[PDB]
Amino acid sequence: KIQNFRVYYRDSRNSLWKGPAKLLWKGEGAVVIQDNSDIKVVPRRKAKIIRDYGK
Amino acid sequence: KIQNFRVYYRDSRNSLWKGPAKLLWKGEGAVVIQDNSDIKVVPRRKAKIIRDYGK
Repeated sequence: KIQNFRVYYRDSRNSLWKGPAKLLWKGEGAVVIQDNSDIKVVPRRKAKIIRDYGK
Repeated sequence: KIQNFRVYYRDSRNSLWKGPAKLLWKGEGAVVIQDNSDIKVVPRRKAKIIRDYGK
């Protein structure tokens, strides 16, 4: 969509940021994302939801 | 919600119907649900979204 949100996220195996992933849904303390076709569920604290704030 | 949507689903752990689960989100050919605190992602074909027809 136009908001063009991008999600950077953490996995439990590596203390590394992965992404940009597509934002599918937020709620119940989690963020549902999509990365390389895989649908993932990440806790809110492990997701950075980025947007272009300029336009 | 008076419709009282609940989800019956099939997962990869065991070959049968589980639920009722809470419906969190639908899209990208999947259904995001919550059951016994666990947030799960199930393909649409493996989810039965049920509602009250009597009341």
